[PDB]
Amino acid sequence: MKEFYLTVEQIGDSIFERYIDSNGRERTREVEYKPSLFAHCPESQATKYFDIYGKPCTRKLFANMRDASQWIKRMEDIGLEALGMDDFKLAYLSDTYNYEIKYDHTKIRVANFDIEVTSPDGFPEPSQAKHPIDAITHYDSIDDRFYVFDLLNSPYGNVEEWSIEIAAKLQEQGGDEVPSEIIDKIIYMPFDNEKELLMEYLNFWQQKTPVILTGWNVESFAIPYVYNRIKNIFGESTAKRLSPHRKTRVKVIENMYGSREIITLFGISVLDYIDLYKKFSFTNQPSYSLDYISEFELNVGKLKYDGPISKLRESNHQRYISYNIIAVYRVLQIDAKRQFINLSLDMGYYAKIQIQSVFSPIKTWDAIIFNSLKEQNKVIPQGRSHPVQPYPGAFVKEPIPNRYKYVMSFDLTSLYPSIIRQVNISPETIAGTFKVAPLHDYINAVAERPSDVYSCSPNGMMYYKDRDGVVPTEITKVFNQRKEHKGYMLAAQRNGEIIKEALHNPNLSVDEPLDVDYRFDFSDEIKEKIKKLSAKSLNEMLFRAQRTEVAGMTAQINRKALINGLAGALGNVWFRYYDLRNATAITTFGQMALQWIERKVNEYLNEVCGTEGEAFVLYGDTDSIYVSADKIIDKVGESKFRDTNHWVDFLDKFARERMEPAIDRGFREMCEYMNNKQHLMFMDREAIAGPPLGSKGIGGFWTGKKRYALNVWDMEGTRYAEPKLKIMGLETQKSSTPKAVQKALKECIRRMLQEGEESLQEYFKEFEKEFRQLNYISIASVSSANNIAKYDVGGFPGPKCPFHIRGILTYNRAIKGNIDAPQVVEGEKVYVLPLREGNPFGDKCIAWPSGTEITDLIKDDVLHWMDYTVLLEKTFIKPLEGFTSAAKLDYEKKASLFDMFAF
DNA sequence: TCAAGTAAGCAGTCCGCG
DNA sequence: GCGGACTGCTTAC
Ligand SMILES: O=c1ccn([C@H]2C[C@H](O)[C@@H](COP(=O)(O)NP(=O)(O)OP(=O)(O)O)O2)c(=O)[nH]1
Ligand SMILES: [Mg+2]
Repeated sequence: MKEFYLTVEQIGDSIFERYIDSNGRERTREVEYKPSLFAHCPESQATKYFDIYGKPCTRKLFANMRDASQWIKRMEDIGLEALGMDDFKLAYLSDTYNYEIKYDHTKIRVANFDIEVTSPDGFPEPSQAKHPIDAITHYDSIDDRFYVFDLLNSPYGNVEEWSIEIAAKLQEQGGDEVPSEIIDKIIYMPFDNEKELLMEYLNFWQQKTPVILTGWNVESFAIPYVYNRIKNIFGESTAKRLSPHRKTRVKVIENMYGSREIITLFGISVLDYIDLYKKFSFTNQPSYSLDYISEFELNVGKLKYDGPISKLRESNHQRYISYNIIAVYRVLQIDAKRQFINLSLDMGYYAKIQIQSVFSPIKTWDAIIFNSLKEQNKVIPQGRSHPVQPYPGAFVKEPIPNRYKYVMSFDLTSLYPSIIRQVNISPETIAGTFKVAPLHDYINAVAERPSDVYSCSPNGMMYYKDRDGVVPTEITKVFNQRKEHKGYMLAAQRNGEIIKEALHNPNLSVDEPLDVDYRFDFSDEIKEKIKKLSAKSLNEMLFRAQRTEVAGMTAQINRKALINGLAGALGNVWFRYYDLRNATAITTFGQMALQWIERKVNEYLNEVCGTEGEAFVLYGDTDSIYVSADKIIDKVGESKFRDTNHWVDFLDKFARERMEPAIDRGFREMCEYMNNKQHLMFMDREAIAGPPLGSKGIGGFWTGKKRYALNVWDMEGTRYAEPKLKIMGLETQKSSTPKAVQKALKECIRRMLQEGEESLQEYFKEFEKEFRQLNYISIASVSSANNIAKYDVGGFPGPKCPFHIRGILTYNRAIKGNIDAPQVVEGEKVYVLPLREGNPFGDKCIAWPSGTEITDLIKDDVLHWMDYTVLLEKTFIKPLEGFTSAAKLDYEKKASLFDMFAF
């Protein structure tokens, strides 16, 4: 096999690399790497190295990396550009792995761990590490074993050994219900004291040194706690054994309103799963506790236990350890589903960066572009300092608030990357400028043609057409990967609907799920076999199809995020290729494209309908248009359709055979108008939406920009067994909206779109009557909480104090002096409830840490004083009033009337 | 919330609006 | 009480 790196670091004048050799073995080496950098030189000087603008460069080879860094400094002193890759380890990787890396994940040691620390005086701060570590569970991917380190003797209590027998039993049997599939994979090690525990953990770490290190909050808690605890007990040299190169650094991470410390372990790649999740999941969660996320992702129940965690070890050490084990397994289960580790490895090895650099789109693209240019003996420019400047973005059309019965949407394929490719936007392809007219003039095709030589954007930029720029070339490669995975995702989605249909008529039999590849549309043979399967087998197949879809989603959406990130990086001052000319060339072209095609679609439909000056495009945002299809349906007459699926087929055919060819013609003309390099504006049908045939449903509505709902029957070729609500921006979609309120508002919307006004009125009446019975957590609002201190004046709200912050201050006064009460954490999220006048808390609201039950110290009083009236008005009625007013209907029945008497 | 971008909505404070 | 100037937070894209 070809070799591949595991980790790389620069330590002084040495590169330290861990790698897998040609025989599949892990090895480590220290290389006295001599870096090269470049300076411009005279033409009369024969060279093979040229900068991206074709200017000749001389290569300077340095005796060592320190000399190279010093030369860069002196070049700044002189006032001359120092060209080349200044991050020497990336240059090292480029030289050492000068080929497309094929990695073998089975050879990479991925460690997943979690620790427990009993603390009787509040949250145990990792920077102090003053309490014993009393449990560590460490899963190793190569061994496929959970290694459990259990402290039996501590100043906070001496306990008996954990029992694997009781751990396996059902909770109804008094057990901990540790999943049976991992019971045989646990290796349990009890310790008589903490020094022995930690010395053994370090010896173990030396034998099985993680390459990828993950877990939940490991970067902010577990890692620094272990490091600092060992440092406190044994000293610095021992703690540094956590690094394979015995090198660590305290890293200060700054944010707008403060900073925190982490520990960098040279030679390890830490990928904290909470951060992988936040980056790759495309969720915004009301809480990021492992229990909350596990429930959301896996539908597992939260780990139950009596009393506070600070007393759990002494009261129930059995459960304490079992829950530490389960915590590690939960992260493994989330990854089995989401596959974020796989994704990180793919991206990291593709770019040739430290794996943890996947968190930085700028570092990722810097490396991809550097490797691409290096292959042509080209030399990258030096990064420069730029002042931050705002610049313009996408166009969003103002919709007329209203119901919209039949709607068809269209959207451009990966817009910004396609614009980069079409126009040929790149640092080195800038050809010049042209005198710009008002955007309106280009949209209406009355401005004079920008250029008859170069490819243009309506921001005034021109680009070469003789050769692709490095940005277009490299963005295309990642786009093509994204396209492949999106294909698998959609097939799995379509396959899912096939199974859902079959689940309506399952066979009464005992059988097994079919062995199929869900990434490809089911063949006729498979479909025939599916109709003869039991419900048990069908549901298992559905689960597998959905997991396949999720894997496809992870792979496709995050590759799209990467290429969108390149477009955005052009507008970030820290990017080597930062250039507002290029950033704005993309966004401005996007604004034109959207409004150009709005005009073309309107013109086309006015022609087909024999109307004039009517607006068929009701809305658009960035790269999508929404088209009213009422008139199209009406030309046939709703009476001629057999069922809902019949008119859906009709619209699907109309979009593909009539509208899309017209759309293509429009964009081809725009391409010629801008003299672009390649036509890549590909816009096809996305959604088909409308009410169920014969119903009083309204189909859809808009309240304003970025706020709408549609009853969708077909989404990009996936025909749904049951209609699916597409709701964007509305309160149902916001993590700040109470859980039970999201549910209720969604049902109100469903009834509006599918059933009509009377159905909505019936549901509203019921919810209003019963909502006071809802669990307090399900009706609490949620908010991030920043700058708590700023608004704290003697424990009371200062001027302009935000409502959620006021709630936190109320909470803080209520638990004052209690060292065991949960503390609100600056920057994290809280639940918020309004309080009735005259309450003992002394203010109109209270807030506590999100994802948790409010402390028993005050719970009863909070429950007693909750202001249900205010809660309902703010979170439910106000938003519903917005939906219904926009849709021109009433959630409460109006005077009959027509009572007229009895009945 | 360390880590590519902009557009734009709603809640809430403060306070004018004769 | 509504709504502009402002902050804070959250979406869509
Ligand atoms: O996080 C984002 C999202 C979108 N955008 C821009 C770029 C993107 O091309 C455009 C449209 O975004 P979408 O992801 O909604 N769709 P896109 O057209 O990029 O891909 P596709 O439609 O093929 O899924 O908005 C960003 O810059 N950052
Ligand atoms: Mg698109």
